[PDB]
Amino acid sequence: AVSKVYARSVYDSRGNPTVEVELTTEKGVFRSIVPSGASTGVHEALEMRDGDKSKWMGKGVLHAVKNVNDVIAPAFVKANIDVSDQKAVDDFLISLDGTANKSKLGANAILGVSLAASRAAAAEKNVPLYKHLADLSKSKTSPYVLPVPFLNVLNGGSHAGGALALQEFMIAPTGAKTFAEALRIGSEVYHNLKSLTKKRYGASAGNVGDEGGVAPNIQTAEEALDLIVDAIKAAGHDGKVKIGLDCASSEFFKDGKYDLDFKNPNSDKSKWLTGPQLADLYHSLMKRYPIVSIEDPFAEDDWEAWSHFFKTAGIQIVADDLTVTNPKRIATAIEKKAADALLLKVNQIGTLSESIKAAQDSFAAGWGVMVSHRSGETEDTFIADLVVGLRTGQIKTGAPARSERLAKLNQLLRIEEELGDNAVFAGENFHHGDKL
Amino acid sequence: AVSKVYARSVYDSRGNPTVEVELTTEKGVFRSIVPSGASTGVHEALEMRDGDKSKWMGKGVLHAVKNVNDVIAPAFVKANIDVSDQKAVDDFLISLDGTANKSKLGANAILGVSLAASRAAAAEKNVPLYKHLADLSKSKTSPYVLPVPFLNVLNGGSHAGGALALQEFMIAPTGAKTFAEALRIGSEVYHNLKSLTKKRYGASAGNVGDEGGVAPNIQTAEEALDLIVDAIKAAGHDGKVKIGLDCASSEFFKDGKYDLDFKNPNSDKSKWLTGPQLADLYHSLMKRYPIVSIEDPFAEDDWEAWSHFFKTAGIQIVADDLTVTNPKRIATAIEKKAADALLLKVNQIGTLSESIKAAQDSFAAGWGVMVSHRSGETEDTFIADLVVGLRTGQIKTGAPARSERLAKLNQLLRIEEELGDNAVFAGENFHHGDKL
Ligand SMILES: [Mn+2]
Ligand SMILES: [Mn+2]
Ligand SMILES: [Mn+2]
Ligand SMILES: [Mn+2]
Repeated sequence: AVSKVYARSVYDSRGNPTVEVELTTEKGVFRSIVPSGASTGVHEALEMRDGDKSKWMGKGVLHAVKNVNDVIAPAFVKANIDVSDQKAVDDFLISLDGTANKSKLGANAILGVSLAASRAAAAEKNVPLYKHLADLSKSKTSPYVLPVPFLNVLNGGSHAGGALALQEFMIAPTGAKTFAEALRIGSEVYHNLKSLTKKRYGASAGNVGDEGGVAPNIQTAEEALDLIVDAIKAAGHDGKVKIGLDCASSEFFKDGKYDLDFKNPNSDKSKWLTGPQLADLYHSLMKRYPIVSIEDPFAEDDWEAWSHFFKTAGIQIVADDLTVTNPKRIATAIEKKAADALLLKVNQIGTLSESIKAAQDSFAAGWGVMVSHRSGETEDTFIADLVVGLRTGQIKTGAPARSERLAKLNQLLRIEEELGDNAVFAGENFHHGDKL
Repeated sequence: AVSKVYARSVYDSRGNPTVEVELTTEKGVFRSIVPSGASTGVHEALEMRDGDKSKWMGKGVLHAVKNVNDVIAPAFVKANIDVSDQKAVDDFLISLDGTANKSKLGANAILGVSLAASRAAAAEKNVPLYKHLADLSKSKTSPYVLPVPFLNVLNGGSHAGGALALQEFMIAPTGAKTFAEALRIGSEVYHNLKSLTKKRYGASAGNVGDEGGVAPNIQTAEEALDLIVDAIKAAGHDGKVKIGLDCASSEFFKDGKYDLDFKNPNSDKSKWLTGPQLADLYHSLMKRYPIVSIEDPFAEDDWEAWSHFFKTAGIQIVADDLTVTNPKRIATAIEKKAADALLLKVNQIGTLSESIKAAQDSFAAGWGVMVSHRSGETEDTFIADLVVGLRTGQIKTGAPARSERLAKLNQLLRIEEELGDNAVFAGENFHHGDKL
């Protein structure tokens, strides 16, 4: 029986405020901290920030904390909602807000109460959290699937200062036989990556971006993929570790063309490339490197380049800014056959039922779901139980560095050991880990 | 009644393995993750690592996890120790090890069980953790003291690539009236610091070191302190925020001289300085900047430079590598009047009673105690309850970035709000927050 929903302001991996909600019931206090940070797409639940420039640079969430305390709680206490019924909870929160992108109370005020309730529901059913989330989404639980972690090792977009235009370079130990082995293989690769990084670029290049990867002054994509294969080669794991790229292409789409060299801004124009010319640079890279996932190859509204590259891509194609975890953008994405995996960011839709709901429609269309983090994360490991309950087989939770990252890798370590014989590692079936 | 002490290997802020111990009692499972990373001094409890170069670069702690599971637990279960009696616990762990620097079972195997037991003791007494730790050390609890956080904002030692030889540049909002205000003031300063950092040095300079600060290619100390006062000036908080330096001078002591320019290594020698010449460069800096704490001004065994600078320093002088949280090095440090504050790192002595014990002898000599983090931290917030139970008034827990950092700032937010009127903020009495 919820007796108190309360909220406070706390900080995120970037020293920026975020909302922390603790919900009380006859079994204790359950908490949740809302992730934050953006690259962000236009059709997503909206986050409420103070805007006062003389306090936290205008990013406090004091308001968002007021909506929780002042609006949601007294209302939520009086409803007498069964937290076990997550839809009841979320429908209640949506009802109270009444906008389509949650701009009334704020997607941060809403999410925090929506996730705290799922923890409380599990406390109460007496099953570990990943087990409830498995109940809520109706996933096989025979056995559970531990995911391949796509680890960010190197960054290059608006996030690094050389000419490199692709944003994230990720490694995936799909070759491993257990989660624990994938994580170990993954950090030996990373650690080597840093050493080579500091010899070649200088000690300055060893510093890390927000997600834990390094951001050396690299000039070409090839130049970056080569540093990662040397890093995989030196760690002694050639053939067991794969790559994944997040090109964040919306970033360099201009005039119907893609500028592989922005950051100028003496923008050479004639080297700019059409969907199809870029489609030829990705096939190049695909043949020379062990690339198995490409996230956002084309821009958020460039549907025909998506549909035309996917007809022959033969690899996993992820949509992040093209679908903004919006079930209405997912569905077009699906009728146009524009990709085959969705990046799910629960705070992009703002509620747990709506999240679980998107993965489900992505699954029924033959798609995969890479559960993912945000730029500004917290010590909350909610997404570890979530890639385990949805049984997706793959998770992007940063590099094996900065603990807002490792707080989730560590939780997958504990779940794996906990499940004993009841867990299989996705491995190479990362794509459809749900169908295993 | 402890019924099971068990351990597993988990990862640390740096992607390097560390020991996680969970202890069971009639009230649940209590856990602790051991911090790690070094700069490290010679007379301290020793950490046990595998040494196998084909696994985690030779840094696993599989062994350390075996000593816990295989040696400590079956022994610890059979003893039937009252966890409320922390000395009984720790004396038991010391007894089982029998070396002076814990090299028998490993200071990581020992610490993790020693801290998990204090959580369990508090569960059982039914008081929040900081309240127990206050019981164990006998500190006034009328009211409690929230600490001034020394935040790392800029790094320059073996940790950055320019000529700068001092290691840590820290800001301290002592001017604030609450903890929450100090943390906010602290992140607005930091965030400005990053902006100026990226204009002046390039986007590459915005990447962060291990503790969350930035490491720009800076050349002089002055050059660095000026960037921090411009950062304090722009954030709108001149006069409320102070500085602190960690010179890690052991790093550049060579032939009885200090090389302010190592990193050469065409080491100009003649510019090298004696204790007293360096004592004159710190007084310089002290008059031009709002410096209020200097950590390790001279090297770990250079006692006469310490004693001679402290007779006229007039600011807080912290010993980290000179005392290695060793009560026997503290005491000499005290008879020689070499400093006045101790950096306490619980894993440097390896047990909670021995830690609490060192702060106590530092306190009785008129000293202050800056409770501190390690280079490789985890999502464990144990040190937040500890600066609150010892009532020291000051804590070094990294910059307001990377959540292994913010996991502890966030916990001080929650304790502060929890204590209501029962907490005062150290502010400007950070030095002797214990005597307030
Ligand atoms: Mn983001
Ligand atoms: Mn993306
Ligand atoms: Mn260290
Ligand atoms: Mn130091």
